[PDB]
Amino acid sequence: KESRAKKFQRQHMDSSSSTYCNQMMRRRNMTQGRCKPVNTFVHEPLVDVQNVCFQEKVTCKNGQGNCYKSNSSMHITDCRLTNGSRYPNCAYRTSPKERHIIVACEGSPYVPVHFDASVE
Amino acid sequence: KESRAKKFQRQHMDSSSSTYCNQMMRRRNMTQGRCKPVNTFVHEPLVDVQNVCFQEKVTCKNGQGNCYKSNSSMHITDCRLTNGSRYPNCAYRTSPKERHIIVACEGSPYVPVHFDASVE
Ligand code: NA
Repeated sequence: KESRAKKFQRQHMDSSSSTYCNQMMRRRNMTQGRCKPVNTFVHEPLVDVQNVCFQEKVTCKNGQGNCYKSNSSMHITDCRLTNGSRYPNCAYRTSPKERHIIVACEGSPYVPVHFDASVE
Repeated sequence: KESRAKKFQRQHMDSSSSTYCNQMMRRRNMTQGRCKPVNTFVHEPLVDVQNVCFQEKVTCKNGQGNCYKSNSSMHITDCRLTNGSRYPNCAYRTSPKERHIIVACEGSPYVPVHFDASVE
């Protein structure tokens, strides 16, 4: 009753991750008052990301503040607003990647406070 | 009232991926009667995976049938059962990766029917 092809779908396909940005940009309030054009989410334990503040210091994109690059590449997702989107209708392409992340850190305790960029 | 650090958490952290395999292995029935020890899920449009049947032919892992390797590397997730797990409680480590996928295809229409392996 279950075809080989359907069973391959059931066992190895999950294209639904495509829905992730639309869901999360909204849930996390980056579509209040404006559609945030780009955003990156990091899928790692908080602690691991926090530790980056004590890894390789580098120059922030704009030359301002103190930035740090992850020793390891990390799982992230880039969300990009579609060209067609107009507030209050915010749709996003979801792009999973493995990349080193660059964060800006400050304060006491010294912790991440901006996502600067990612890198191959 | 929202600290810069909390805002970074809200805008760029999502550590919840670590439970993906536990959820999906269950939802897709690979924890009925047994804990399936390993499994891979592909996060790409179905169509893009189907098109692999028309990309580079290669030898299947066990030398049997017709297998094909993706031109591009694709977003996937490997699930590995933990050594401690015992049916009916199946816990999995979730490992996102970018890899070329190798599928076996057959039939008319010619479509994927087994996940053979992945490759760097
Ligand atoms: Na699809």
